[PDB]
Amino acid sequence: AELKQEWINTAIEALDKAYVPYSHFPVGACLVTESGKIYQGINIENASFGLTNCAERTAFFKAVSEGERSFTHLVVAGHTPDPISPCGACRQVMAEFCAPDMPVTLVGDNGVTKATTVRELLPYAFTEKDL
Amino acid sequence: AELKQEWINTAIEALDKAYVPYSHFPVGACLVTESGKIYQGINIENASFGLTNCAERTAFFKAVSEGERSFTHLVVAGHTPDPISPCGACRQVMAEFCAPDMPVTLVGDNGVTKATTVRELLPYAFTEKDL
Amino acid sequence: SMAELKQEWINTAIEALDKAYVPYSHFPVGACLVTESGKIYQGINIENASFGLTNCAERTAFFKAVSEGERSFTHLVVAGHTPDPISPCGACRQVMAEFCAPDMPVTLVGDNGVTKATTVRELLPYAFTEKDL
Amino acid sequence: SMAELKQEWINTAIEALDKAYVPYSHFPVGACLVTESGKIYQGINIENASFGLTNCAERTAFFKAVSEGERSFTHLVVAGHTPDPISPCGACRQVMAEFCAPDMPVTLVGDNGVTKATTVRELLPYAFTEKDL
Ligand SMILES: [Zn+2]
Ligand SMILES: [Zn+2]
Ligand SMILES: [Zn+2]
Ligand SMILES: [Zn+2]
Repeated sequence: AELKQEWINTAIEALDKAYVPYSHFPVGACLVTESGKIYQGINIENASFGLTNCAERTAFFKAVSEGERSFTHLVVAGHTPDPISPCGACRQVMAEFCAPDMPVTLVGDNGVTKATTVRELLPYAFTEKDL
Repeated sequence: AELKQEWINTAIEALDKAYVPYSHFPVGACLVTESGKIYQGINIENASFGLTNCAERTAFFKAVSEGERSFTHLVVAGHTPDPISPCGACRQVMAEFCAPDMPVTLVGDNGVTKATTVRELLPYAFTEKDL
Repeated sequence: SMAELKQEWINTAIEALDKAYVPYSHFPVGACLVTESGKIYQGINIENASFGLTNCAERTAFFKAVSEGERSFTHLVVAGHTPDPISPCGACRQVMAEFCAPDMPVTLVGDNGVTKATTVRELLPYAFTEKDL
Repeated sequence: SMAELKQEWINTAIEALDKAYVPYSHFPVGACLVTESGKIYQGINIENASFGLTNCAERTAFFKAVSEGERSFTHLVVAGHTPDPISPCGACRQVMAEFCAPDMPVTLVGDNGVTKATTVRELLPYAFTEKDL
């Protein structure tokens, strides 16, 4: 799968921009469209923890608000010894908007990475089929 | 894996008790503790859709509020032609409280079932390790 | 008396502080939701390693009650280890508006016996409802 | 004038109604969040097949703005296709309290030009804050 350095940079650079005054645990994201346009995400906490929003979802909400519907890659980065794991809530938003086989790159500290896909992160994904 | 009919019944019976005035899409859950005690869950919607709570999480919140910390099975049921899929948010709550290999049974209409586990529904799960 | 019952509901909400699952914030919140039939449901906040999946004590109480078929609520008590009475967050206030009458009383509790009397409508003015869906 | 700028923010929030991702409720909500520097951020509600993962228009606007480093907000407009001015839900009100001054004005819009003037404090009285964490 294609992986551009600007996408890695976008997700890592977001770590310094996250709004995490309660966890001090920043997460950054780079969501790529078919046209090559990049959307950066950060996690954004709330004094009521349950209203916290993840970096991956921030990037999707940005892109989707600008009318983007065709996504080709997602990079997620953390200050973690192994590649950062997206939480299950984010995996469900990725399934809403991405193809099962759309590539995902997970990044940690000191250059560690893990290559995966939407389907491998959320197998047997719930969809709108039966609503 | 052990599977008792009362657990299937508990999840299916919950379908008639769900609070789903907006989707009319009921989901039911049966969460089993080590002691054999059963906790039933229903999905519970809100006029602001984002405040909706899933049946699986309702069962965990019930059990955890009573001090339960040892879970041995989860059944989830829907009025669906294939076994109901837990959403990614629920999968993340299951990972908070359950062993990776704890069995999960998914049920649909006309007796269709799917046997899986917490780890298979949420691979490479995010944990508190690096907070 | 209504004041004596309210003291027992306050005690239930305060006991919930010891039951909370808050390994990340270490900030417990307790709730006591009271039904028309006299049954009480105790709530705790329940955190998740992914903070956004945390559930508040008030919502835990409502989800417990609603899962048992309760639809008629008469009082809600919320307690924290706070110098002033604890404030319910906006998300909880929206779940209260889903299930409770606007004039339902809510009692907020802090440390050393401090309390504040309010209602669902006072906590969430001009509340969003299902009317236009 | 402040009233003329507010009309343009209202227009931005109303245009967002056409941009919303609401394939389940078919109930669009639009937002226009205004910064101290004059920059605006448009929000839409964005639903999910699992309803609980839906994000409101107001929060979409805040998450867009905060991700670009914005921390100083001067106005928020929220619009719906509603006969009375649309009400922000409690969850959105709590995110507004995280980032906005209590006296920040909020303009609520409905169909046929109906508006309601309020503030963050009026929408979320006795707001929960970080003070005790
Ligand atoms: Zn996440
Ligand atoms: Zn779920
Ligand atoms: Zn709350
Ligand atoms: Zn909202």
